Amino acid sequence: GSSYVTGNIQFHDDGRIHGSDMTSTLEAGHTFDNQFGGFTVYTEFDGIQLGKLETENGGAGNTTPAITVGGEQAFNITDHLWVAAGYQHLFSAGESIQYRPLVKIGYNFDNGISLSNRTRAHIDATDADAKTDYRMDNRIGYAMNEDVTFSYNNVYMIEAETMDHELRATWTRQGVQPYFEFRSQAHGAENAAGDSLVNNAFVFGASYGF
Amino acid sequence: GSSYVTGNIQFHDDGRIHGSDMTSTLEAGHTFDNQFGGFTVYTEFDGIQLGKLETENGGAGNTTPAITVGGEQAFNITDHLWVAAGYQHLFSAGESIQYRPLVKIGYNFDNGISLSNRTRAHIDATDADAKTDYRMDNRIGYAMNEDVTFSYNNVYMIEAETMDHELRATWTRQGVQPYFEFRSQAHGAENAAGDSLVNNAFVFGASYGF
Ligand SMILES: CCCCCCCCOCCOCCOCCOCCO
Ligand SMILES: CCCCCCCCOCCOCCOCCOCCO
Ligand SMILES: CCCCCCCCOCCOCCOCCOCCO
Ligand SMILES: CCCCCCCCOCCOCCOCCOCCO
Ligand code: NA
Repeated sequence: GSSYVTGNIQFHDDGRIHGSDMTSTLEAGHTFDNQFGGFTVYTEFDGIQLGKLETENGGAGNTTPAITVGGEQAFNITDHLWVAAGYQHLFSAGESIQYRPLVKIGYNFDNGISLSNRTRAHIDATDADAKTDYRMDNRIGYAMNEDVTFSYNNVYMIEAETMDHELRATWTRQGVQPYFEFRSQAHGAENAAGDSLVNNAFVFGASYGF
Repeated sequence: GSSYVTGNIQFHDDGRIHGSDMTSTLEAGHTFDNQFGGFTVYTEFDGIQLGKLETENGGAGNTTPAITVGGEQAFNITDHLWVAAGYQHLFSAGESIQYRPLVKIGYNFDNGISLSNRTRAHIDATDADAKTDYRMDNRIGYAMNEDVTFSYNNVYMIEAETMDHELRATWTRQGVQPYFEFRSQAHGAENAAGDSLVNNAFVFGASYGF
């Protein structure tokens, strides 16, 4: 068994999709051990607003944070080919926002390359009765040595047709493992006037396993 | 050298002062050891809204969280008597709210009783030019054994004449140390119509030092 915390600070060069120029995401979870692999539970506070509100021209303004609670069970198919299934639930301001079942598959090469997909349904639980969307996170990671891992993660929303590029460098030292990440977000998103909501985030973060 | 995280979930029976029926406060910091003692830098997210929004009758409604960054130097004067001093900056949504210089004093007894005071000034940093108030935290704590520690903490604002009460039990197990706390807050606070704003909260939290 093991617990873990992770989180970050995000500086946004536009900030409208987040509603603020500075946000934070924090997450804490625990992996119970069974023989299939691990069963992990977790909670994520997403979208905490720190910086100047962005309220005009498509900005989201003063939001309430995205609270996720989630469980996931992973399975090793081979020693290097694994899959998982799990469920996330999205709450916000005391309400159910979405049902989010998810599935994952990935493969880990000996040379330090690893590949993985997460496909996550976004099923509205609110009255807006919105169309179900599907988030895909496709990630390639390179652990060049035991001291640094590099990663590119593509975020794609199938229906909205929006795309995020995420590039990360992680100092995988013993103990707290800080990381820097550049996110090029919201490619495809537009405001009412048809202007681009593209956002660049500089992200400073850290993870710790115990 | 030591790092630490702490955090809680707060369930409120009147969530008006918080704007919400459920909130969280979260905190992380590190202590560097020097000659005088511990120098600790930290950040706190106070007031993350998780529950149904309270907007009527003086409720704060959709707030932005209270962000503290701070630094404190502690001095072990005797093996039992310590003092500390430092500075906290409070901002919210990209705007400095208060300058918060602070001092601390406490005594730890061998029988496991400990007493402490923190006095923190609340200097208005906005254009409102509000009279500087002073916050006292007067805590008594008892470590009955290595498993459970109880504490009482009185919170008092000198000028506003408001008072909080904090009763806490902490499971000091090895690893993540969870805690229950009952809070009765905002004694002396009134909305515009003169009604008491008193809030009672059930608080579940956890901490980890490393
Ligand atoms: C009990 C609720 C748990 C929800 C998530 C756990 C959060 C624990 O970390 C608190 C961090 O305090 C905020 C400072 O942000 C720093 C960003 O870097 C990541 C911290 O590991
Ligand atoms: C139609 C647009 C959909 C976007 C797909 C772009 C994918 C580019 O990302 C590169 C990294 O992808 C890693 C591989 O994806 C998962 C492979 O895992 C399978 C291993 O068995
Ligand atoms: C606790 C904030 C400072 C970080 C730890 C260093 C000081 C440890 O000794 C202080 C003794 O207790 C006084 C703390 O009063 C409550 C602090 O609440 C945290 C947010 O400011
Ligand atoms: C003289 C009557 C004035 C009472 C109204 C204001 C009360 C504010 O003071 C609260 C202090 O009460 C002591 C709290 O006990 C905490 C024990 O630990 C303190 C160790 O320093
Ligand atoms: Na808000």
